[PDB]
Amino acid sequence: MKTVVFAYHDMGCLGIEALLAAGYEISAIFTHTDNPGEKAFYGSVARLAAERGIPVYAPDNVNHPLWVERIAQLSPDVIFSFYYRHLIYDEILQLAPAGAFNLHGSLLPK
Amino acid sequence: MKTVVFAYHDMGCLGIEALLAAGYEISAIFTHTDNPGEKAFYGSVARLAAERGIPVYAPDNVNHPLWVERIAQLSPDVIFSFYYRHLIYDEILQLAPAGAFNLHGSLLPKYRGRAPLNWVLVNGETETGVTLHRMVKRADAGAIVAQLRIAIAPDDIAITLHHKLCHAARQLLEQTLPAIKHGNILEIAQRENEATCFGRRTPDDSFLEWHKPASVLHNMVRAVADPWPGAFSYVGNQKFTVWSSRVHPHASKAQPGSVISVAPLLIACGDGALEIVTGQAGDGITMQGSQLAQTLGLVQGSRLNSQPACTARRRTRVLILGVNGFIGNHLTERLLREDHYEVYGLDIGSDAISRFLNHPHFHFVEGDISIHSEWIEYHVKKCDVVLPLVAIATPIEYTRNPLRVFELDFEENLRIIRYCVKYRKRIIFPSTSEVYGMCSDKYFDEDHSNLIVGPVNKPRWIYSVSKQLLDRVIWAYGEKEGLQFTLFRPFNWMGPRLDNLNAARIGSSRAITQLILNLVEGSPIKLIDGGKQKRCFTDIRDGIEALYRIIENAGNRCDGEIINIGNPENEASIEELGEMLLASFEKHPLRHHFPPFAGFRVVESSSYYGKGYQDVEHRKPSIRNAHRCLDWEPKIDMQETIDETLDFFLRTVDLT
Repeated sequence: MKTVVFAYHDMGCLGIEALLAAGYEISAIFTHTDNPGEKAFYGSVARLAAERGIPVYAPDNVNHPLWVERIAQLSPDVIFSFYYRHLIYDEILQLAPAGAFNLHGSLLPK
Repeated sequence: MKTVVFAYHDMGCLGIEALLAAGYEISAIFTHTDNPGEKAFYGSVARLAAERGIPVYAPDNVNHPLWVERIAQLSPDVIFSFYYRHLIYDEILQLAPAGAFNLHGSLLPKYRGRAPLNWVLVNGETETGVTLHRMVKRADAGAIVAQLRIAIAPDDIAITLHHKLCHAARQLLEQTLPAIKHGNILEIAQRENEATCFGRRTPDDSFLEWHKPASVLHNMVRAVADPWPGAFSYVGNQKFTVWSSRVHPHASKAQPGSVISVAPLLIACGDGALEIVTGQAGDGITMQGSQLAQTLGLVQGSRLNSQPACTARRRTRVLILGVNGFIGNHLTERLLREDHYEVYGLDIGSDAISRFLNHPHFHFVEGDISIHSEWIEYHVKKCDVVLPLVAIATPIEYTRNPLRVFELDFEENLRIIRYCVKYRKRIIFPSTSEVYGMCSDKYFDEDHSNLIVGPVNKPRWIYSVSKQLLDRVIWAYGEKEGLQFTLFRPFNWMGPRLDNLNAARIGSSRAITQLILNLVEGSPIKLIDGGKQKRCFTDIRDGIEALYRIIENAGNRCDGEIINIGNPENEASIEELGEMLLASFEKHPLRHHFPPFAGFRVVESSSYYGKGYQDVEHRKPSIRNAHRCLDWEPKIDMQETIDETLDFFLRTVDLT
């Protein structure tokens, strides 16, 4: 179905591939800005999105109101986030009718 | 089998793994320091060595005598070179009784040199492989021990072909290492007839010429794909990179350069049409082809320039701060007549450049470097390259007035150098062969040989030290302010235009001029210090062709380097006198000139004159310009040099 996926790292590509095999209509992907160099030990979801032809977007600052209205007009039904380092507040939380899920890799709340 | 390994990259890692699997007792591995900015898609040889416990080092220059001594103390048996980015000379290769074997990534002798993978992808080959070969002085010219071949599919990209080359290398090494260990070595001679040597490649080659075939452009894109820098294309004044494309049917009814569709993005070519599947613009992320087209803004009909027009290179400007002299008036010949080049000159006369004064692109201004500092300062800001060929080399000025070898040689050149760091220009500073002084090292190396001078009380060493500290200031400026420079050392550049000075004044820069003087006024051949010393000269044409492509920086190969432009060969002690009569066999006059008698002064005792003259003509290394950059081997001969200098000198004298 119509889904918006915030993707990064290797598991982002893994989830994109899994949903594409499943048959999820990925509306758009929001991707982190590439640092000049920290360590190139992982693939980029942007490469996979470009190869598959499905659109990918990389806003410099996700807090800009215009991008918020763009996300609103895209009308995502379900949002899947895989290690998104940008800041999401309650302003965005009320424009997602079904909510979003974040993947944390430790024994919560520790 | 105590072996020495020069390894780097995935090939180096797999070579170390295979050597340890076979059972070689590796003494030590030499690797390179981590690249400042790149992609870490390959294994580390240093880490592998640390885990295996074999000592590892990363010398800046492994050809230094100290490192050769260390390797010799390591007692080598065989040397293995697995993807070493530097070059190793016979100094090290002779310490291995079994020899040195290099692992190249091409089907030798095809595709010699550097980056075989990218090059074979550019030309779209479908069958390459890895090859182990012996190491001789000519790089990549050793007998093929083993040679595997693998095929290239059209879907193969840089990383996939890299993996295939690595796997082929492993398979080749598994069936070859025991053979070398037990002494079974097969020698298949390289055919020079089918040898093509492709040099180093730079991102500048990644430009996508739209007039080229679509298939060729596709090979260009796939050659430098991820994780290489990538294709290079321009829309207006905006750079964008093609990461993935495919060829379309040649059938079209549109003009070359017209985009036919943006969704999906598809550009046209001379024959065929490239379709950009995946691309990236400037410094960002890779978007869809349609997304890339929308972001760039080009639509159906818009044409893109294959290269940003920099006004046809605008005729790179050369500011020579001495032209009427010897090197200046020959370099001016080289870059005025041949090639386009715009040259500005400044000397105290126009005697030697009278044939260029009315040339379209030669701007001569008379003046001195002491009174016309404003002119120089203005013309370092306008020009592109600077060559300060002002010389004070006369020993008379060394001995009589050493306060002029400083206020004009050191202080003025220092001012000129600081004009090139203030305006961010490129300076090609002429160093001298006198910086070595009385060094005794056989070959006067640029980066290994030491510089020896006499004590302070001798005022004749102030020129060697003044011009030696100027090279240490240019080097310091090129590391803290990124000054782009090159230091060339001409040893014995001689040719027709050298000097007259009314019989060389008192004898300053005598060399051959006094001998030519003897051959006219019936004078005997004097033998100073017995004539035992040998001298090695260099044709001015050789030096000029070597100095021409110092200005013509090919791929910015040797910037911030030192190049000794001389002939280590072409020695002449008695053969100097040999070709005097026989070389002069094409004389048209055949009249008078009174052939001088061969004067003989074999008396060795010259203690009244005093020891300490020091042979002015000593060997050059000619190694940083012979192959490493400038690809310059002194070809000429010993014959035409004299056979033309003597003729020109005789023609210039009216005599009767």
